[PDB]
Amino acid sequence: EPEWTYPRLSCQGSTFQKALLISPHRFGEIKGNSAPLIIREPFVACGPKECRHFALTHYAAQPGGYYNGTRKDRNKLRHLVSVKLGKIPTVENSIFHMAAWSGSACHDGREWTYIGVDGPDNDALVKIKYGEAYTDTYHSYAHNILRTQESACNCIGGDCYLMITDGSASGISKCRFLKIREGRIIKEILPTGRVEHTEECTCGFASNKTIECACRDNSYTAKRPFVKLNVETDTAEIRLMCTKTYLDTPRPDDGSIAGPCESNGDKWLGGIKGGFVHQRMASKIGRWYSRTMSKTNRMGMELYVRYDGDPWTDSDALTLSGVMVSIEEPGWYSFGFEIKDKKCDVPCIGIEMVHDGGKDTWHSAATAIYCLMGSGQLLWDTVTGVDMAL
Amino acid sequence: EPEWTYPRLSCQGSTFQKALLISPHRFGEIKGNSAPLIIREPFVACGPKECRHFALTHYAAQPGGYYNGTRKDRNKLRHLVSVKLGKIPTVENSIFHMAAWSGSACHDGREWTYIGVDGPDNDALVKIKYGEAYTDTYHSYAHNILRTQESACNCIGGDCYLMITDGSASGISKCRFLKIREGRIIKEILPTGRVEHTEECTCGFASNKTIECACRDNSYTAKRPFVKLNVETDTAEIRLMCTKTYLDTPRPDDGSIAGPCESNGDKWLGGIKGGFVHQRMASKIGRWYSRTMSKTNRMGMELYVRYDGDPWTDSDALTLSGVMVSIEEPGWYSFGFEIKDKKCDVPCIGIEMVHDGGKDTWHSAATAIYCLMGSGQLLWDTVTGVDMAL
Amino acid sequence: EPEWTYPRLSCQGSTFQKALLISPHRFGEIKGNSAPLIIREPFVACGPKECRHFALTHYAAQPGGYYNGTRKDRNKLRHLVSVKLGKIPTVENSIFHMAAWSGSACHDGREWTYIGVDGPDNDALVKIKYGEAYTDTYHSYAHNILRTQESACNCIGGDCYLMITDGSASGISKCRFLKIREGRIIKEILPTGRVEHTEECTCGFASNKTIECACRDNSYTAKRPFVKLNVETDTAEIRLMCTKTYLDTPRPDDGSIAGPCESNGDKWLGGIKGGFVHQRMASKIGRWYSRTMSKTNRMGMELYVRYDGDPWTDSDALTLSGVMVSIEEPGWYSFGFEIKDKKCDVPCIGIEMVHDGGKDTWHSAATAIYCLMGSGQLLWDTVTGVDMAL
Amino acid sequence: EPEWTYPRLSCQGSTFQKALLISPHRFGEIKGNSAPLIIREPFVACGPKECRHFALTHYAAQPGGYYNGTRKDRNKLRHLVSVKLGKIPTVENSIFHMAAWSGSACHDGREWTYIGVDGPDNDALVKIKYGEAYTDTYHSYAHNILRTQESACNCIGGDCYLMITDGSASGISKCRFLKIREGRIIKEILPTGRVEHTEECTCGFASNKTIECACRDNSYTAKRPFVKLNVETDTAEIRLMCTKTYLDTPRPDDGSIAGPCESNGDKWLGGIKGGFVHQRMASKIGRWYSRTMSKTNRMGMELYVRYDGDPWTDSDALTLSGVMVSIEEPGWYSFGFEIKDKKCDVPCIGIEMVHDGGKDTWHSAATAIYCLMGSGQLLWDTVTGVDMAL
Ligand SMILES: CC(=O)N[C@H]1[C@H]([C@H](O)[C@H](O)CO)O[C@H](P(=O)(O)O)C[C@@H]1O
Ligand SMILES: CC(=O)N[C@H]1[C@H]([C@H](O)[C@H](O)CO)O[C@H](P(=O)(O)O)C[C@@H]1O
Ligand SMILES: CC(=O)N[C@H]1[C@H]([C@H](O)[C@H](O)CO)O[C@H](P(=O)(O)O)C[C@@H]1O
Ligand SMILES: CC(=O)N[C@H]1[C@H]([C@H](O)[C@H](O)CO)O[C@H](P(=O)(O)O)C[C@@H]1O
Ligand SMILES: *[C@@H]1O[C@H](CO)[C@@H](O)[C@H](O)[C@H]1NC(C)=O
Ligand SMILES: *[C@@H]1O[C@H](CO)[C@@H](O)[C@H](O)[C@H]1NC(C)=O
Ligand SMILES: *[C@@H]1O[C@H](CO)[C@@H](O)[C@H](O)[C@H]1NC(C)=O
Ligand SMILES: *[C@@H]1O[C@H](CO)[C@@H](O)[C@H](O)[C@H]1NC(C)=O
Ligand SMILES: [Ca+2]
Ligand SMILES: [Ca+2]
Ligand SMILES: [Ca+2]
Ligand SMILES: [Ca+2]
Ligand SMILES: [Ca+2]
Repeated sequence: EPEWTYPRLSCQGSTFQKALLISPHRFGEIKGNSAPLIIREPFVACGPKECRHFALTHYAAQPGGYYNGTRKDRNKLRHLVSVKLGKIPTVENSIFHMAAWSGSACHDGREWTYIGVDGPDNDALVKIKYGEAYTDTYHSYAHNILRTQESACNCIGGDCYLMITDGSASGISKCRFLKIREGRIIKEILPTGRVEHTEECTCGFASNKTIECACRDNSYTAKRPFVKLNVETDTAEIRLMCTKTYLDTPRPDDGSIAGPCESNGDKWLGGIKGGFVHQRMASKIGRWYSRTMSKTNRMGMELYVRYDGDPWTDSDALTLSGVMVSIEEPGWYSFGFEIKDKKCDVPCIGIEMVHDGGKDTWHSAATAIYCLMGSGQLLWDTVTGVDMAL
Repeated sequence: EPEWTYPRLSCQGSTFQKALLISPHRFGEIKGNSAPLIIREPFVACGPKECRHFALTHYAAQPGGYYNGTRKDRNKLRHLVSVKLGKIPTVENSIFHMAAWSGSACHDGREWTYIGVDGPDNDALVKIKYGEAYTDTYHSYAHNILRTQESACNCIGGDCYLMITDGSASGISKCRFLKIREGRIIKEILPTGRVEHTEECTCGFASNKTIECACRDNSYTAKRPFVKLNVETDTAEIRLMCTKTYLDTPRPDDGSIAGPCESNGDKWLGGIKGGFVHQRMASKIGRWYSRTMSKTNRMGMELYVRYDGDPWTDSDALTLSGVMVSIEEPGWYSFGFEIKDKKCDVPCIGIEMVHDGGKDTWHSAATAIYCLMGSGQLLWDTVTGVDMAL
Repeated sequence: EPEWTYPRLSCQGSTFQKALLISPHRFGEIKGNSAPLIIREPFVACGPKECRHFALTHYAAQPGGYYNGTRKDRNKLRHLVSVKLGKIPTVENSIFHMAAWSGSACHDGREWTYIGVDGPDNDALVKIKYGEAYTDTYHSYAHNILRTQESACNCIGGDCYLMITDGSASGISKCRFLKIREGRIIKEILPTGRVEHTEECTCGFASNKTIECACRDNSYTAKRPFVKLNVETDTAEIRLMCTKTYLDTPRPDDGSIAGPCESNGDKWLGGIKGGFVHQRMASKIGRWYSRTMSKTNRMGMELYVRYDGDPWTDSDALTLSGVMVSIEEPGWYSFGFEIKDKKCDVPCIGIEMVHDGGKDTWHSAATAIYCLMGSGQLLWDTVTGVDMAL
Repeated sequence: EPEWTYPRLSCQGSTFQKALLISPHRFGEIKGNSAPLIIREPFVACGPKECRHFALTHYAAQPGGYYNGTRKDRNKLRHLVSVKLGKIPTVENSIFHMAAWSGSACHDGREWTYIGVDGPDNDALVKIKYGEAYTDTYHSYAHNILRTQESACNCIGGDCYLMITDGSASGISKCRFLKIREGRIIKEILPTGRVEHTEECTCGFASNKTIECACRDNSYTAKRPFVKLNVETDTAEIRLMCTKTYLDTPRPDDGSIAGPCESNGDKWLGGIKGGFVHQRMASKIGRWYSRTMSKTNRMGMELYVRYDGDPWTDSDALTLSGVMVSIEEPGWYSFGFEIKDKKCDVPCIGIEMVHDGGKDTWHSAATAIYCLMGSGQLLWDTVTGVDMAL
């Protein structure tokens, strides 16, 4: 049998560089002959010998006739789909995994675990598939839109950790973590700390004993909730990030939130899922983050890094590393993932570039990928090249 | 060599939940650039490492110009086709197995067995393919439209059991079972009991010694014929189901048929293939069924369960478990199948949702899948999302 | 390494039955969204674990704009292409093997051998590819359109035999056979007997020591040239078939050619490649043939069988076995091939059904397949279902 | 683990012959239903069991709406893509490897190495991918459009050699060679000799100790720079080819450049990447080259051969071997590659046939392949068959 997967030391590098752009709508012209799927919330998850590009589709293509409702978030048509990283997600190239309006996926070194949530809002359901089999489900506990990550889950030794949350977008949404093995929930983990609102966590391995996540708090602050989950004891604690470099959107000027680390500041109602990925060295730990260039709008995307320290307590500003997407371009959700190289892991940040043209036309997205490679400074940005009027 | 397949104990679960929807016609708009095939009578059959989604196509696509005749059942163009479960059955994604206007398929743990019937009505022919080779055939015995299951066949130890029938849709159609091994018929089985009319059986393993099937009687009753085939002796007996919860369509009010179990009641001419799948426990046996919400029309689909007892004699009503498809939606054929998980089998029910718009336009279908997963109550229904006018 | 392939005994059966229809032009409507390739001269060749459907394309699709010249036979655009048997040969599904306006292919149990002829008419060239590598070539010897089989080549123990010919369509075209091993010509074989005109041979194994072929004589007779190639000595002899059942098209009434077996009769200028496949039994040898229903036109196709005897000397009429294609349908080239089953070989006959609508529109073909299966009589015919005006 | 790859002796042959034509735009008609990608700079690279056809796409298809800018060379949309040799490079068939406006790729016998350059002109970046992982990068040293080969890199024992260059198209562009192993740069090689301008080298193994390349000098001569890289010492020297048969375009009459081998002659500003491939014999060494038929324009393509001698010093004219593409047809870039046969290597020359119709329409290319096969003389030329107005 294939051995289980474990996080390794990251590959040598000191900078991220532009790697790949998946812009399916460059082939959606009325005049063309292609069938790109209408998606949102894309992410990437890799196994030992291949990366898959997942997304939640509206079960419709461009060109097409089912544009009405593609801006709506939850419905009975949404499905979690995927293609091998590098292929254009078309009607024919995609595989439909399950019905879901919220998802996640990960590989334990032996098989794929697909997570998808659906069901009525007041009683949603987390469904789990292992390979080709439907294995387990989890019920809503706050009866207000149970939902999950929108990024990869994290496995170690055959145990995969996943964040789920339930609650009001504008109130309390206390999250929990699920310990899954071979498609079945073996443990339920209730976190400690600042818990009032945690959603859309982007998690990763900081080491073999700790999983860290940068999340979204949709109602109380522009500071991102940060999770430390001890895999050894299966205990999690959450505290807000202390950096002057607020990573949520919308947000106020940097360092404008006065008070100790724990101070929420103004509500700044709303948020965005943020990119976060680890760079593990024998001695150091690099934490890479991404945020929109606009404090108010989903445009642009900047890279930031920060070595060592403690996110829960360091107030210091993060170090700008580069502009991945300019303000003229869409900068929506971002996520982190790692590519498995021969003897080391490669950290990457993916970016969702949504083509928004209103409620009267289609609504979909491109996915730009940036990975740690070589040294130097980040050289080039990403554009989608799509004219929504074609 | 790979070992043969045997039924195992079902996976832990106490409820079915919405799993997947294959709606190819969401990409058939005149405006689109896709080629979904025109099909009917879909089913699913799984091997140890993959499920295939089979159907009988009219060898035509939407958009297209061969809509005339797609409502006709038998012709010289129909073919048995398949895609891996999860892929949209398009012109290019499908594999054409053989010419057939009635089919079945199953995997013995080593190879695929494709069954397809064609030939003139008065002298049809059951043809058998094993992998890439045409291996055997079976002739018509009643000379009135020989036909088969329209669902998976069942294998154990390399022996696959298949139901075939021959006879008048409005009269006697006595069925037989064929014992096949490696593509060749090794035995012919003539059942005992109530035999006047049995067709379109949905069979499954109740254990390693018994195969049970819920069938359709098209001319004498709204009660479904139920088969018990002893794999050990190769003997089969048939008796009608005694439940007050009549599973055929059309049908009369529940429990309206007076008399002992054997009473047919009024003719209620016509029928529908029904879903039926087993849930095997160490001590118990769960029997899951599906039927249309309308007593008269092919709309809606309800799930029902019943633990233990004897179908041939228990008059008790089945226990409603959920609405998989509302009355506003099409509820046509349904079938059962099982997904092979690492150490247990997963029972599922598939539903054919036909887009019927008359004899002047195309006629095709979506396939909704529900599988046993987790506990609780069934949460959400399925809709096709197709506007036949696009 | 995989062992080499050898002919085995055929599988049990006493009749051919309709198996499969590949009609790509059912998806070529102006209104559709497909891309079937424009082809002619299709054939099938099988390895141990898969059959491939080959053809010579005009490097154009329907719908499209390169219909002018698709009725022309040789040009610089033609290519030998293939798909796995069962897939529709589309622009994307096909693999382009090499430039050729005449082809052949076969598998030795380890790898594929692709044969393709191209080059100017007065100095054509047989090119040989083994797997992904171009291995050998053969020059024109009569400088008048060197060409090959248009059906599978035959391998035994790693040695593959192929018929090539050169000469005037209306005069002498003496054929030769090439002994190839691992992509390179190891021997050249010059046949004895009646050699004035042999082309488009359909060859097969009658046993482990003899390869027999039914060929076409385009200028001197309506009787088909018949080859007996002794694999042991690498010697070939050719004599005309003596049957009253003339297998070429055009042809005169049956048994109308007076004189001994060797008499050519009237010229009946022209011909057609004919189907021919062996049924090997421990004691007997069945020879199956196919010919058009019309003596003058390429419409319809009949099956015939003949057990034992000697084709070179038996004048007896062949035994009609069935109508595979009615006179209302196109009956062009036919070929034979064998499917490898677990422990026996399955003989099949393929039929080219060309959609001819003149020099002003596209010109392409469907492929119908009939294989030996079960017993009884041949039940059903094949139709293409294509309306050339769509 | 699979053993590393090493150059072997070439397969027996004495001539090149027409092998294959990949003309994706034969399926790009407004009327068609296909999606060929818009590309330029195609090349081929083979592993032990498969060849891949690479190219730099403009991330647009025909028919489509993104033709403006497809004649521009560098931008943020270009990507290195590939298909298995033989498949039409369509939107769905292609795999997108990375963002790059200049590329190269090669296989070491265990894995694929993808090279792609992008970034701003004054600070471009060579990025390296090994399999699915981004492994290394290389910075610009002359800050004037760092770029690479546009043909396969060359591996031996797990070490792959690649040419990169930097500098003014109209001035000095001193090249360097990178020694890469498993995706990471292990050595940097600075060549000796005539170094003022070397770009777009077409390299190959002349033996296990020497890699030779025919390159382009865009500003000082119509004579091609020729590299001899000793793999044993990792030292490279460059000198101009001495042949009277000038291989660049534009160029003056043959032998019109007076003076010793080293004389540049007139500037003849501009160039073209040229085909070059080795034919290794136990005693001899054949060097095959290709050049446009027109001295001034990119039309036509001729083959030339030359056995033994020393390119740096032999003034003798090369021996014309054939016309692969006539003057009526486009003859743009050409490259060499080798197919791995069972026990020998097969040398081939690929040709880029660009469909140029101005800056107001699409700009893309066909790829014709010629390989060493059999003996005799080169028989047939290649045409694209594309009408740019459809
Ligand atoms: C399960 C779900 O509905 N997720 C949706 C979330 C959700 O509103 C917030 O997490 C608050 O709970 O909103 C985002 P957006 O509009 O901010 O892009 C789109 C998601 O599809
Ligand atoms: C072989 C065949 O013809 N099967 C057809 C059956 C058949 O009429 C009944 O089983 C009675 O024999 O009807 C159904 P339906 O119209 O009820 O959906 C469609 C099937 O294609
Ligand atoms: C190599 C070649 O040209 N083959 C062609 C042959 C050829 O004329 C005859 O064999 C006489 O040599 O004709 C047939 P058809 O028109 O009879 O269908 C079409 C083939 O493409
Ligand atoms: C990296 C790059 O820009 N390469 C381009 C080169 C380049 O100008 C010359 O090598 C001079 O440096 O030109 C060619 P062309 O127009 O001659 O076909 C097209 C290439 O895309
Ligand atoms: C995690 O543990 C495994 C051994 O159990 C080891 O091979 C791997 O390198 C460890 N990861 C880190 C970051 O040390
Ligand atoms: C059927 O028999 C096999 C052993 O022959 C066993 O492994 C399997 O679990 C049995 N099935 C059931 C339901 O007991
Ligand atoms: C041909 O020879 C091989 C052994 O060399 C044998 O297995 C095969 O059955 C033979 N074929 C026939 C028709 O006897
Ligand atoms: C290169 O070296 C390997 C052994 O290291 C050998 O097998 C191969 O044939 C050599 N190549 C040539 C051209 O001699
Ligand atoms: Ca917020
Ligand atoms: Ca396709
Ligand atoms: Ca009934
Ligand atoms: Ca003739
Ligand atoms: Ca020059």
